[PDB]
Amino acid sequence: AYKLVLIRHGESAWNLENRFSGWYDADLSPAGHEEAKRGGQALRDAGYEFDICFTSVQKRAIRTLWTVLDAIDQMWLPVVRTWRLNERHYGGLTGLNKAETAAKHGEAQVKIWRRSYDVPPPPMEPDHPFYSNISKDRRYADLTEDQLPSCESLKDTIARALPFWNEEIVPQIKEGKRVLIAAHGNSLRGIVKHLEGLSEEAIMELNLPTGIPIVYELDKNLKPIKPMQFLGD
Amino acid sequence: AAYKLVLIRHGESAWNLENRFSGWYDADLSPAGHEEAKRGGQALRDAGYEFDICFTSVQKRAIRTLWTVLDAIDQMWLPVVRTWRLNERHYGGLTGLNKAETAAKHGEAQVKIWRRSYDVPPPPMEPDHPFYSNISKDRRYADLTEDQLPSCESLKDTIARALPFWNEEIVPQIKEGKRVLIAAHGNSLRGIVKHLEGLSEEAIMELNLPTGIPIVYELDKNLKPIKPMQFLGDEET
Ligand SMILES: O=C(O)c1c(O)cc(-c2ccc(Cl)cc2)cc1NS(=O)(=O)c1ccc(-c2ccccc2)cc1
Ligand SMILES: [Cl-]
Repeated sequence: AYKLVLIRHGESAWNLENRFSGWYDADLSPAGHEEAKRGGQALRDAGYEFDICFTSVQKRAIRTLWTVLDAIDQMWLPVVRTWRLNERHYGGLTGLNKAETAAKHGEAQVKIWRRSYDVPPPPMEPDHPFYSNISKDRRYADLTEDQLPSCESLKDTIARALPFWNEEIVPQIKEGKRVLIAAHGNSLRGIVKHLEGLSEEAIMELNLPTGIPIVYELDKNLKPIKPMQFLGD
Repeated sequence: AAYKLVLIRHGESAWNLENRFSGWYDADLSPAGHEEAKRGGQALRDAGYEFDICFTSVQKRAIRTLWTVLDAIDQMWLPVVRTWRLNERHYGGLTGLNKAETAAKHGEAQVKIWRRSYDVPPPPMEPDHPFYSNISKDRRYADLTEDQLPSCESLKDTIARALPFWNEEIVPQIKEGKRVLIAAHGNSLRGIVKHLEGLSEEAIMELNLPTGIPIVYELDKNLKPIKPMQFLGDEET
């Protein structure tokens, strides 16, 4: 019986989590930091212990993981950062609010995007204020032309998340290490989907809470032995 | 030059405030030590430094210094490797005692010997020591061979267990082109500085590295310093 914990970062700055933050490396707001502190406290109260930590390369996630580790006094744990856990890449929508998206592209198209699993938003073009910021960012310089996305469908995000899960995270769990994952809504979606074998429509319907420990209890083949349980009051 | 290496030594801890012996006790920074790290990182920033990998102990005063630096420079994404081999020197049974308690229990002679010596360890930390479970039983050294877990350390011991990590794990990455940043402790950094500079036991013991100040090394292809360490920061500091 293995124990796996997910945490999803809370609010980022400038209201960006309602502006398709995506691959833009927004920091937490003071609120989102607070949220992460609460998740840490929860974990501390419950006496949890971990042996390895996995996170994305985006600082809203990393800073949540740091807050948690501090709260529970395991700042000495090994930490592995992978872009494969990055937030979904929203391409040209990244930065816009709901109204600006509708203005730019129309409510029919937005609805189609909001409802599709396989259909990407329009790519981030050079005239986008985040194009160089993200695509020429030092931290992705090792990614081949095909790996570095200009935009992703939920299918795409999950596709590039799972290979890291399988190849890195699964081995450690099998070796009995107690994993903690701090990441973002859509990458955690992909993990959960492969876990609970959910349908496309089902996963699009799932919306994981922020800054809250999500506890999974697993059997010897990594299937959950019961539904996901949360942590707090 | 070919390569660039940067070290940083963490600053004031909670127990420095109490002037207790920390060693492998996992004390946090004081507010002032944290602020120090913020200044170290603001310096690194102003200079424009970039890194590819970072190294540090498994003691939170190093780790938090590292974190603070990475925040100030906007490289929180970097890979980070933690190792006990970078830990502060283990002070054995002196752990938790302050200057007064050390002197009262051991006398001027003994403490002077321990201070001015390179390979005389302090007393072992025995199982009845108030911090023995706290440290020796801490689950973070579980993968340690019985011969690796010190009860106490000379400065020699400390360097002896530090240098294996340097040689085997940091050197490769430097020669790979990876700009390294090391966040650790006075004595482990002493070991690294000693190797880099070929210093005598005398000179190394006389050397006292500043806290929270980036220490830069410019290195040729053989990891030989090409000039004396530099301190980063505004003119005064
Ligand atoms: O320079 C000094 O360190 C010193 C000294 O040489 C002599 C006296 C002294 C005067 C009067 C009386 Cl009655 C008793 C002792 C006090 C001193 N300072 S100390 O803070 O206590 C201290 C002593 C030893 C270590 C030490 C331990 C283990 C490994 C390495 C270093 C660290 C701090
Ligand atoms: Cl880290």
